[PDB]
Parts: sequence; C-alpha cells; structure tokens
Amino acid sequence: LNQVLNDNIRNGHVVNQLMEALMQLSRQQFPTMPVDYKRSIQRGILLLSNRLGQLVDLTRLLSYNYETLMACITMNMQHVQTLTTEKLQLTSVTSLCM
Amino acid sequence: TEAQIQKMSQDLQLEALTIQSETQFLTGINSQAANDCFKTLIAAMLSQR
Amino acid sequence: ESILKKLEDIKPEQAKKQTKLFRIFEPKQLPIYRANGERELRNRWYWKLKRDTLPDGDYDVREYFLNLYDQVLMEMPDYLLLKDMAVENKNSRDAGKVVDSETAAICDAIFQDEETEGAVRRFIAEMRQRVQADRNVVNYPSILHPIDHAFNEYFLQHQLVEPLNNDIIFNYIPERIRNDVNYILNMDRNLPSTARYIRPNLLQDRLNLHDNFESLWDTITTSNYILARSVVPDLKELVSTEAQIQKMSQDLQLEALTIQSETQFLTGINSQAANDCFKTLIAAMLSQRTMSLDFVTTNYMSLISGMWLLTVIPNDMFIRESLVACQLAIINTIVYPAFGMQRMHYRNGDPQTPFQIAEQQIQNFQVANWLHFVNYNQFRQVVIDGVLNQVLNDNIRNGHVVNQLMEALMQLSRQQFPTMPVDYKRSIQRGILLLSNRLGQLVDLTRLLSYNYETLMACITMNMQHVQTLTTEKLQLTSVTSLCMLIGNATVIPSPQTLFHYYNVNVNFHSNYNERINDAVAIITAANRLNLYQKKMKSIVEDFLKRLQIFDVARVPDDQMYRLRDRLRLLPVEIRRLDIFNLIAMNMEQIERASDKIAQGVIIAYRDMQLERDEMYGYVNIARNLDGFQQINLEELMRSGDYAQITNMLLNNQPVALVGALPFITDSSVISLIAKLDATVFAQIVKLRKVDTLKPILYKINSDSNDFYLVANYDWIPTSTTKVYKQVPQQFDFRASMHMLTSNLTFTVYSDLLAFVSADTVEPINAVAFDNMRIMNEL
Repeated sequence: LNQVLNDNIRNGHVVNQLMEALMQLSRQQFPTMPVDYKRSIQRGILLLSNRLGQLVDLTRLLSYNYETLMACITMNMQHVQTLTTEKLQLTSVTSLCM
Repeated sequence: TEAQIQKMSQDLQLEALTIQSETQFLTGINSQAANDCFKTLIAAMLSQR
Repeated sequence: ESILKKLEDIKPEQAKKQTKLFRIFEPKQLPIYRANGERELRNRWYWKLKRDTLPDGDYDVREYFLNLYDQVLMEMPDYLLLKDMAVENKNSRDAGKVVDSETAAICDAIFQDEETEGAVRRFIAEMRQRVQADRNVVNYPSILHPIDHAFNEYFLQHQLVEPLNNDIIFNYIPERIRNDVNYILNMDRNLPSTARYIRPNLLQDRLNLHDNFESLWDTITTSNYILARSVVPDLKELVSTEAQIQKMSQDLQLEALTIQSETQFLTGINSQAANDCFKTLIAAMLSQRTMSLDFVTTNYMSLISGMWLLTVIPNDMFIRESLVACQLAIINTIVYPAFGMQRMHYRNGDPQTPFQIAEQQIQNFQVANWLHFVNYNQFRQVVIDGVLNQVLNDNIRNGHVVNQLMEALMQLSRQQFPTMPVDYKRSIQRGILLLSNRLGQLVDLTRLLSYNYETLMACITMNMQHVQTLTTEKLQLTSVTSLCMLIGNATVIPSPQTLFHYYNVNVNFHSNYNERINDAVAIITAANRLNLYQKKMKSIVEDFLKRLQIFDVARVPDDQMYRLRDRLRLLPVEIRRLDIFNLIAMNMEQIERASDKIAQGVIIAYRDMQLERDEMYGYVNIARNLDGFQQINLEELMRSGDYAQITNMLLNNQPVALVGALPFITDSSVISLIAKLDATVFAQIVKLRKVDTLKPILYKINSDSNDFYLVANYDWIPTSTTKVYKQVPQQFDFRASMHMLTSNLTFTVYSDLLAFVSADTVEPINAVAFDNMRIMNEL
C-alpha cells in the first residue's frame, strides 16, 4: 500500500494556475494599504510569477524522484500523525525557488 | 546566489518601514538550504513523517 | 563620468565590402579507370570540397551547418565594387580581365594542361570583360559551382546602397528643426550622381522591455537621463546672489532678538542650485524617469515654491509617497488656516490625494479651480513623426497658467486668519509677497522651460513610454526657490551643434539595438529548425546583452535570459538572413554528401552482391539507395541505448541497413576481399554495446592501387557481402561552370550626413515661441 498524488503535480501543470492566481492579485490596488508597503509586496510576487518555466520543471523533477525511489519500498506506507515532528523552515523554500 | 540576492534586494526596496531590513534575507545559501530542502521534502514523504 | 562614456562611444556601424568570392567547392584531377579496372592514359577534373571537417555523429553534423550559417553572415557585403577583385587573363586575344585570383588560377591550369581538348582552350581565349560606361555597369567572367554561384548571385543583387544628393541631407534632420524659424542652415558642396549611403534601422521597440523587464528598463531610463543632462543648456545672466539676498531681507525685516520663522526663507539661494533645478526638471521629462521630492516643513518658502512646481509639471512624474506628503503640508499650513477650517486629519493610504478632498471643501472659487487644475493635470500621448512623444498642456507652454495660479494666492493674502495669531498671518503673507514681486519672471521661466523641452524631444527616436521608474531620481525643493528668485533676463536655447549631436547618439544606439535583435532571432530560429535539442540558449542571449553596451550581465539572473528568449522567438526573421538559410537548408544534403572521410550508411545483407563499376575507382561496393532493407537510426540508438533489436538482428543474421553518418576506411587489395573480411567488423556491437567505434570498409579494386590486379584475368567479376551508402562525385564541365557577374563600375559611400550642414541661429533676444510671440519678452 503506497501513497501517491494527482497527475497535475506529476507534471508541472498546476503551477500554470499558481501563476495566474498570484499574477491576478499582483494588480489589486490594495485599498487602505500604504503605497510604500503596497509596491514592495506587489513586486515581491512578480519575483515568483515571472519564474513560471523554472517552477513547472522543478515540481516535474520533485515528483519523479519521489516516484522512482518509492519502487524500492517493501512495508506499507501507513499514514498516521507522528508524535514528534521534523521541522521545516520556509527560508529553505525561498532558497529552493529562486 | 551573488546575482540572485542582488536582484531581490533591489526589486523590493528595503528602506520602506521595516525593522529587519537584513533579517529578511537568509536565503543566500544554496548548497545548505536549497539542497537541504530538496532532501527534506522527499525523505519526509517516503518515510511518512 | 563612467557610463556616458559607455553611451557616447557607440560607433555607428562598419560597412563591409567583399574582397573574395565565397566558394566551397574547387576542382581536383584524379585517375580514371576502364570498365574492368585497368588504368586509362588520361585524367579528369572533379569537384571536391576546399576543406573537410565533417564530423562523425549525426547530431554533430547538423550543428556543423549552424557553424556554416554564422560563417556566411559574417561575410555578407553591404556593398560590392567588382573592379577591385579583377586580375589578368593570361591568354586572351585582347588581354582581358577575370574576376578572381583563383578563377584565373583555374584557367591557367587547364590551358597548359596537355589532356585538355581543343575547343576548351579556344573557349578560354574568348573570356573577356566589357564596360558599359554610360549605365555604370560592368561584367566579368567567373568559374563557380552552382551552389557557390547561388551565394554570389544573392550577394550581388541584394545589397544596401541607395543614391544620395543634397535633398536627402536636408530631410535627414527632424522636421521640427526645419520648421523652427530660430535656426538657419546651408551647405557648401554639390554631391555627384555616384554618391551612396546606407540608411539605418529605426524600427520601434519589438521586445517591449518596459512591461516586465523592470530591472532592465531601469538601466535604460538612467542612461537616457544622464545623456540628457549634458545637453540641457547652461543658464546665463542670473541675478547676483548678493543683490538678491539683500533685497529679500529688506522685505522680511529680520530682527536680531525675536526668533522667527522668516530666517528660514534665506536658505539655499545660491546660483549653483539654480541650473541644477533647470537640468533636473527637463532631463527627467525627456527620459521619463520619476522624480522624488523632499524638504523641511519649517521652511514655508519651500511650500510656496512647491505650489508653482505642482502647477507647471504633471503629477505623474513624482512618487505618491513624496507628492502626497509634500502637498499635505501646503494645505495644513497655508490654505486651511485661511478660511478657519480645522486640520486635514489625513489617512495614509487614502484613495484620494489631499488636493482632491480639498476642492470639495473650500468654497472660494479662485482657490479651488486652481486646486482642480493641479488634480487633473497630465500629459498627452501623440505620435508626432512615428515616435510617441508626450506633449504638455497648451496653457502651460503659453505661460498663461501662472495667471490662474496668482489669482488664488491673492485671495489667501486677503483672508484673515481667525483662529491664529497676528504673527502667523504676518508670516504667511510674506511668502506670497516674495513670489508676487516676481510675477513677470515666472511667466518667462515657464515659457523658457517648455521651449527647451519641445526642441530637445525633436531628436528622440524611441517611444516615450510613461512607466514609473524603479529607482526615482531625487529633487531638492530649496533648489526650486533658488531658480525662481534668480532667473533674470537672458533667453538661452540649444545650439544647433549640440542639437545635431543629441540626435546622433540616439540613432547610433537605436540602430545598434535593432541590428542585435535581428542577429539573435536568426540563430534561435535556425537552432530550433535544424533539430538541435541538446542546446542551451543562455549563451546566445548572454552575448545579446554584452554587445548592447549599457547593461551589466554579471548581475543578470538566469530567468531573464530565458524569458528574453521566449519573447524574442516570436519575432519574424528578417528578409536578408532568412534567404541565406534557405540556401543553406536547400543544399544541406549536397555539401555533406560530397565529402570523403564520412559515409552515410552501411548495408549488411547476407547474399553475394556484385561490385559496382565506376570510372574513378574501378570496382566498388557503393550502394546509392536503401531499397528493400530495414533501417535502424543510429542516432536514436545512441540516445536511448536499448541494444535489444540490434542484438537480435545481428545474432540471427537478418539483413539490416544501418543509417547514420559513419567514418570508413579504404582497402585496396583482392586477397582482403577473397578472405571475407568486411563481415568481421560488426561483432563488436554485441560484445561492447557501443556503435561509435563502428567503422566500415570500402573496397576499390583498380589496376594501379591494387597490389597485383592479375587475378582479374580469370574472367571473374568481384563480389562482396556488405556495401556502403555513398554517392559518386560530379565531373567538372568547364563551359557549364562559367558565369558572368554584374555590378556597378564606380561609386562612393558617405557616412555621417550631418557633416555637410552648417547651422547658425537667431540672436536669443529675438527668439520666437510657438504662438509667434517671444520667449521672455519682459524688460
């Protein structure tokens, strides 16, 4: 028994919607927001939305390395919430994306 | 990463109102964050942790 | 200075003239053989390649014709004089000329040849040029291969020359300098009928770098800004600083014991910041680069001169953070204490600026319709001469807008301040006084500022796109007061020598910008078309930005190079680089096939197949087609590498035709054929699973290079097991390889067309604005 995901993550096709949605709000005039802090956050989204072809291929590689290495699993992939937890920092994700 | 922090620090300006202004950028490492996030995401999903 | 050096020294172009002919093939003579392999007593000339560097793999050949494509583009002549290459014909009845030193070397090697027939030598004596002196046309004989002649016929007929006279030099300058009655030109030469030039490429922006290329557009608006500051004229005959501060202190009546907000009015009134504000306001509006604004709110004179700055210049030139903070302090200090209203109580992030929620509260007609003019003041985008210029209001360039201004300031001096002390009323209506004393010198300064903006944008050849800049140049506000208080009398206009020089640095950059785009769209199209799938195109677009000298490539990330790619790929290839490729792609088969040290396939059939006879080899295993056999693509085999279908066919000895470019060896003996040796070289594929080692064997069995050739008197016709896939060379017909080349006899090429025009100007007292009145007509 193994745990797998959709088709749209196995190719990079879902990132074509994350583009549109992030790009959509990169023009939201942001009412009540100060224009100083408004322009800094609308340009920080276009740091990421302008990288479409490199994130479509990144999630295309991440799904393949997960797919290939789970052929060599013998026990079941039983899913349950672990008592302790391995910790992620989102600084490492921004370093992966850019 | 020397030409990547350079584009990021000038595309969003770092004099606006913020208090960090250098504590925003800890993504300068590549073989120690982008490498150690790519290993974290796949090994946590293969082990279901 | 650093970067204006990088912007000034962009040389115009270099006009190439061809000095050779671009040939690929050339004749070689070699032995010929009989029907049975016996040597003849003669020789024969055949077409061979000049140099052979055809690689081994199939993928390595298609990227060799991309090298050949860029080799032709570095040799395309812009013009071509034909009488420069012509050399002697040694054997002519009238001692004629022949177009090449190599074509003359071919004629001198066939004529003194002994095996040459009679009427070939008679045809050599007749090859002679002619001159049509009235039509400026000459013709020379030539000897070229049909592929080589296709490249030379294209270089003759498609070249970039165009006739020049005096009249084209008049129409090279922009129209709005020919219109202006302040400028007078003449010239001294009469150009002949044989004078040519090359017109530059002035197509507009096809990449549209202002949309998403924000860090690239920011570097461009910086370089156009620093160029424009060195063109804006220096101010003359300002009022003396000593004579102005002394008068300005008499109207304030500065006391020594009372501490006042009036001594702040004497800050930053030098003459150096006078022509600083004059250069910044014009160059930021020529390069469309956003200004930024600061002050100290204690200085009330900065707020008075900030009213005039927001009058004359549209408010899309400033960032909102500095505009709204500046114009809030105008309203809470000057306008709102006049009518007894409260403070503004303004929110950061209001959708409306403080002038917009002030025109609906104030009941004075003369103040509020000036507040409405500043609100809805912007440019007008009009395409003037194919170039998107941005024109001001007609009331601004008139200078009439200062009259709408001063009607509002005279109302504020009449208003009593009910909730404020008498000191505060006395202190505000002095800053009105200091400005109202110079009524005539503001109408003049507005008419002078707008004429220098009209004239300098006659020389801009790119679209003035109004996009707000990332980095936003800084502007003082105590330097605006220093411009208003000491502007004086002297009208200054741009000299024609500067005006002719600002135009050429815009053309030399823009024509550089278009030629580089046409360079890279040729290579990126031709690499997706010759099936180069292992090629990474960062280095093509990296060299695109090296040669546009403005940018720094070492701090450009990888995304913008592969995003610039996907936008530059949609552009059509222009007509001159595309027609070269349709000669490369058409004769792509003929050039690869006409070479030795390569073969285009191997046939493995397990029958006894007869050796073909040729005239130049004697006997061969050459097979000219792949008919009745199965094909195995070697390149697709090298890519995946399964080796399952090729191990099957080679163990069960089924007939196979392997397809792909392959190096061979030449073996000339019969005993190496009687011992069935060619079937040996294929067992290495089963042992080691690689096919790059594979090297087939080509037999030639003549009488000469055969060691003995004696066995071939037994009435035996030779027979092999495997063949190759290759074609046989073409003979050299001397008569049919002759062509005649057409060109002009003499012309001359000129560049820098503005070297012939001398231009003076009217004396600056008598300069005339657009409404046929004067600039600065005040006494």
